[PDB]
Amino acid sequence: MNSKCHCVILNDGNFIPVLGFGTALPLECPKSKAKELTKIAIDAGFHHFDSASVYNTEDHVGEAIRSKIADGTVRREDIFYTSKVWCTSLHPELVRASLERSLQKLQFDYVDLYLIHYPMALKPGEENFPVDEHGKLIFDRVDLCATWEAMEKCKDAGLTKSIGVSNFNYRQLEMILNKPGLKYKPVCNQVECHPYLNQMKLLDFCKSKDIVLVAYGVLGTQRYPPWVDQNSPVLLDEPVLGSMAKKYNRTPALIALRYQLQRGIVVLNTSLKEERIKENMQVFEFQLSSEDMKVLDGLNRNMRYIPAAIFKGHPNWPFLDEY
Ligand SMILES: NC(=O)c1ccc[n+]([C@@H]2O[C@H](COP(=O)([O-])OP(=O)(O)OC[C@H]3O[C@@H](n4cnc5c(N)ncnc54)[C@H](OP(=O)(O)O)[C@@H]3O)[C@@H](O)[C@H]2O)c1
Ligand SMILES: CC[C@H](c1ccc(O)cc1)[C@@H](CC)c1ccc(O)cc1
Repeated sequence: MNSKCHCVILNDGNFIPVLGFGTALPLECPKSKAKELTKIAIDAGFHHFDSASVYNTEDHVGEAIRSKIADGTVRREDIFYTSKVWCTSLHPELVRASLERSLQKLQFDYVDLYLIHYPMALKPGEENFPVDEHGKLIFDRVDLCATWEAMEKCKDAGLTKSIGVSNFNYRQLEMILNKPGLKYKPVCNQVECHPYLNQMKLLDFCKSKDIVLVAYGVLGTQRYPPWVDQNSPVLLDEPVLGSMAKKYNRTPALIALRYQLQRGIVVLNTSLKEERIKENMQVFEFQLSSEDMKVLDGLNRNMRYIPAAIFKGHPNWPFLDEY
């Protein structure tokens, strides 16, 4: 990666881009819609792309990236691609198999970043959401420190450049950091973060340990009806964001994106609309003042759009602890 990019530096020396395009879809979409969106996102100037085994969009995004290489738009070296091991493959002996399957889907030699998607394990098998006859998920038990050693060996094997974690709390990060024989710290903790749920304490902690916070739900989430209470307020309808957008001559979404960049957060975003995808690149164009930043800090109301309620009975459920 060209050190010239709008990047930050991870604690293992590698460059990220601070703005990433997410490749989880709305549930009505054909997975193949990810190819079209990725090509557009490239053309608009995105070079960091967030995915997961579980989105089922990896083959499609990889194909988009390969055509943009074929036709001279990008090089592999200038793309930052993220995948995530899902809850069904957290067992140490299952982690590397899952990475190698993703690499086969993508026709890639390596991913740039590989995350534990949740600190919670589920029953192994091809089905991602194994449930019982009452419609409840079948939990499993894992040693997360041993999952982590397997993540480490994936990095030593050159299958991923970097490793870290997602949807971990303070205590779960601490478990990894204090682990005997620890070879590599996690480079990041990927978590939900916006105006409404600003993660100040989790963020402060991550920085003290050289861990980059990567934010999803930056624009209030895609509101996936399985996962998002449809009575939650719509973030972008917040009157404070509309009035600030008017002040800066920019949009509510652009205000929410910029707020996070100035806090040292790496931001993800998804849109289905080409014009919104170009619009979001305008985040590098303006500065929010120190006092407007404080005004946005004031929106914090502990509104969690994605509490992963179906996992609520799990011993390792991350969202009970204060942070
Ligand atoms: N690690 C995890 O657990 C996790 C969980 C959820 C998501 N993610 C990742 O985060 C990515 C982002 O997804 P998200 O669900 O969190 O959504 P988000 O980025 O908060 O986006 C929410 C909504 O913003 C709208 N939007 C985008 N640009 C806009 C603009 N300029 N003006 C007005 N509206 C705009 C989009 O609607 P339109 O399509 O109609 O424009 C979209 O539905 C995913 O693709 C995925 O990579 C990770
Ligand atoms: C992120 C979007 C996704 C999801 C992913 C991770 C989560 O912690 C919650 C929800 C939902 C459920 C799989 C989804 C839908 C379509 C898609 O292509 C990807 C993810």
